[PDB]
Parts: sequence; structure tokens; C-alpha cells
Amino acid sequence: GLTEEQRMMIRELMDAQMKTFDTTFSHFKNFRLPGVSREEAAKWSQVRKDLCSLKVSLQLRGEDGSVWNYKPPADSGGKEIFSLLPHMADMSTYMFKGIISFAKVISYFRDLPIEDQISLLKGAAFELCQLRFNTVFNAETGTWECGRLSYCLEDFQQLLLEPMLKFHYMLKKLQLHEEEYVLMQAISLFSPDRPGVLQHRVVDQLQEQFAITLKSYIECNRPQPAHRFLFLKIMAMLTELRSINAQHTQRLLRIQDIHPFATPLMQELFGITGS
Amino acid sequence: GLTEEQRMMIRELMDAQMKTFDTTFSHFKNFRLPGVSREEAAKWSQVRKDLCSLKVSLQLRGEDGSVWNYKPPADSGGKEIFSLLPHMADMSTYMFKGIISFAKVISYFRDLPIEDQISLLKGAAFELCQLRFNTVFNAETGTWECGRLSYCLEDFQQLLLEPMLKFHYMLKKLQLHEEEYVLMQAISLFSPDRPGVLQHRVVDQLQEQFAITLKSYIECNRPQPAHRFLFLKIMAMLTELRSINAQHTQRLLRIQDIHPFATPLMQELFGITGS
Repeated sequence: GLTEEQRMMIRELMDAQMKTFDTTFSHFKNFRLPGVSREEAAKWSQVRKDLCSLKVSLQLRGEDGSVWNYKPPADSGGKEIFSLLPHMADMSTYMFKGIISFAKVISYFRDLPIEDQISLLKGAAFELCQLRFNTVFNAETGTWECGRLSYCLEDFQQLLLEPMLKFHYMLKKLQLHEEEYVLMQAISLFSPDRPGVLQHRVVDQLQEQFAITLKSYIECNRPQPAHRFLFLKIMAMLTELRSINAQHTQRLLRIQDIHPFATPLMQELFGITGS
Repeated sequence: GLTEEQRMMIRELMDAQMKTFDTTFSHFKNFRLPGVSREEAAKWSQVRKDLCSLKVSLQLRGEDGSVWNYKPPADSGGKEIFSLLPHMADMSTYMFKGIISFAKVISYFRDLPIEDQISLLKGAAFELCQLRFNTVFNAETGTWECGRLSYCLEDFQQLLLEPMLKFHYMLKKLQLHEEEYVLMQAISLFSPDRPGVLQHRVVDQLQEQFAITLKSYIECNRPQPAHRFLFLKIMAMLTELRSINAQHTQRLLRIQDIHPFATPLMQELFGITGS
């Protein structure tokens, strides 16, 4: 079974998740909404391809019972493709704060040197955000249900070609427990190979314990023949999520280069100096 | 056939309509939108009944191709029933300006004394607004198509019980010409019996000429057995519209009494002194 140290480990992660994950998105407010050469040319063609990869409609359920719903414009070769960026930036900023709060609560993260905490956060923040959003993703309707907010994917099997969307569908299919999600966040956060990490003899030993715990958890609570190699499937997903993380980092920097949108917190995380 | 003076008459009304009716609602902007005792008690019960009589959903077509759509809240015994009032006030204010511009262009209206112009406008502005909105009303879908804006009625035959809605459906059924609409506006505007009218020996003779012209127009351009007594049907509608005008005046004053919403122009037209 799980050792004591492993039980303590899961308990603290679950506790950090409980304190820092606003699953109802109640405190996400004041967000913005869509209003009512040769080198540069190739930049826009790539930027355009970057944005049309994930098109979502947007719904606001009001506390009174009212419903606002937004349908995005079609690509007509203009700046209409940038309409949902300020809102998306506000949502990700809100999520980043939750992730940062998640890390700071954890003892294994507190005891790390401050320069490594920042390095680890910069490298895994996006990955932890995606892991948290998978928990509220509805694979039956292709919708991220975020409290009063919904993000429904726009119209089939060709949508599953986008690596980000394929990841959410495949991860949802595994039907993970809350403990297994928060362990994935831990393993991703304590990746010893983010750019700038110093105490990576320490971080690597920490990450190995989180993986061992996850493997031990599955073996104790999942005897079904449908959950064989589940641990290895999860670890393969984390590797894919890291790939997706690198893909999106380049996407954002290209978009930001021709059409600024990143919030101060986003700039800090993605190393933008503002100069 | 039509006399010369009658031809001149229709020409000037059509010209005034062409200049002051923004049928595409292009210049209607900066409007507000729904956000994201024993005596008083009976006041609210009446006010609540006044508001639920005409419930509409609201659509914004963006110039980029985007679509915002708003579903109103259900009546839950709170101030949620006042959500669409600021927007409605901005639309009616925009319409009133069009009607005022319509009147000032007309020579028969210019030559009236200034104290009678105000009196006539205060008494007929709402009626002329309704006449203009009937021209953009879609009876097949129960929707007022106002350029990039739509106002669709909320879900049957019981909706036809509301006098305002019954008026729009019945007037639309007559399939009037543009000339016949603008003549209805004239007859309504030059009603000699608005409160405060002085030169009503003059206004009455003016109104009679507009009616005679309308009757003459129909007899010259509508020989079909389906348009028999059409003139009399129209005149009966104008009488009903006057009734509806009085009904809505009381509605507004009750709502305004417990929940202020009227714009400065609306206050001026409905005699509110701001004191």
C-alpha cells in the first residue's frame, strides 16, 4: 500500500489544490470582452494560422438568469482575429495566479531557493493551467465549463488534429481522480530541466518521489484490467503536454510580436522585459 | 386622380422621410447594454405586469462578422426586470430625434407657431415612432430588424393579446406603401387635440387635407377588391394607435416613478421637469 510519507504527500497536494483552485471561477471578474513587406507578410500568415487553430464561442450566464453569447467573426484577412485575445489574456492571468498560489502553499516548493521557484513556475505554469482546465472540460459537448462562463469549440475529427485539443480529449478519456490530477501538476511543476534551474539534483529527487507516489496510488486503488499501464499513459501525456507547452510558447511570442496583448504577469512569466 | 397640391404634399412628406429616417440605423451608437409598504407594494405588482408585456431578446451583428446575443432574465421578483430599460431608452431617444427632425423639415409644421410645434410633437412623437418601427417589423419571425440590431419577441396567440403587439401584426398585414405610412405619420402628427394646442382651427384643416390626400391616393393606386375600405381600416388603426399611445404613457410614468430611466429628451417630451 501507500507509505505514510506518500499519504502525507497526496494530502498536502490535495490541500493546496482545495485552497487555490476556484472551480466555480467565482472570483474571476473585471475581465475584458469583445467589443460591439515580405517578412511581416509571412509573419501574419503564420499568426493567422496560429489563431484559427482554436476557435471558441463564449457564453455568460448572469446571476439574474440572463444569457450573453458571443459568436466570433470569420477570418476575413483583418484584425478581427484578435477580438478574443484581451479576454483570453485575462482568463490565463487569472489561472496563472491560481497556479502560483498552488506552488507557494506546497512545502516541497517553499523550501526550494527563490531563484528556482521562479524558474520552475515560468516553465510549468502553462502546463498546470491546462491540467486544471481539463477537469472542467466537457468532452461530450467540446466545452470548458468555467462557472458562469463557457468556452464551446466551433464546428469534427479534423479538430482532433490540433495537438492541444487532442490532449484534452485523450486525458479526459482516462477518467482520472482528483489525486491523480494534482500529482500530474506536481510532476510537471518539479521538472528539473526548466531553463534556469540550479538545485536540480534536489528537484529531480522531488519529481521522482511524486511519480513513485502516483504509480503506487494507481496500483493500490485501480485493480481493473482497463487501467493497466495507466501510469505509463499518464507519463506519456506529461511528455506530450511539455511538447504542447513549447508549441504554444512560440505561438504567443509570434502573436505578441505583431499584436501586443500579454498582461504584465504574462510578460513576467514569458520573460518579456517591457523594453 | 391626385390633384397637384396633393402630389406636392406627398412629395414633401416622402422627402422629409427620406432625409430623417435612418432605416439602417447606422448612426445609432454609444447605446447602453444589459450588464454582465402597501401602496408601493401594489406599485411594483403593476410595474412588473407592465414590463413583462413585451419581452424581447437582443442581437448585435458586428461589422467584423461577430454576433452578440442577449437572453433576458425570468421574472424572479427583483430588479432584474429593469435590465433592458437603459438600452430601450437610448433607442427611443434616437427615434425621437428622427421624428423631431421629420417634423421640422415639413413646411406645414414649420409655419405653425413654436408653442404648437412642441405641443404636437409631445403628443404624437411616440405614435410616429411606432409607425416607423412597423416598417422594419418582421411578422414572420416577430422581430424588429434595426440594421445590426434585432429585437425578437420571446415565446403564441396569447402574445397577440398585448395591444401594442396586436397593432404591429395587424398594420403589417395591410401591406402599405411608403407613401401611405408617411401619410399616417402626418395625420397623427397634426392631431388638433393634443394637450396645449392653440392654432387648432389651423391644425384641424391641415389634418383633414392629409386624410383626404391619403384617401385619394388609395383610390387612384389600389383598385383591387382586397383593398376595399382600406382607408377606413387605416383611420381605425390611427385611433387605436392613439389609445396605445395613452396606455404606454401611463406605463412609462409608473416605471419612472419607482425606477428612473428616462433620458433628458424623454423627460422633456413626457413633461418631467426634473424637480
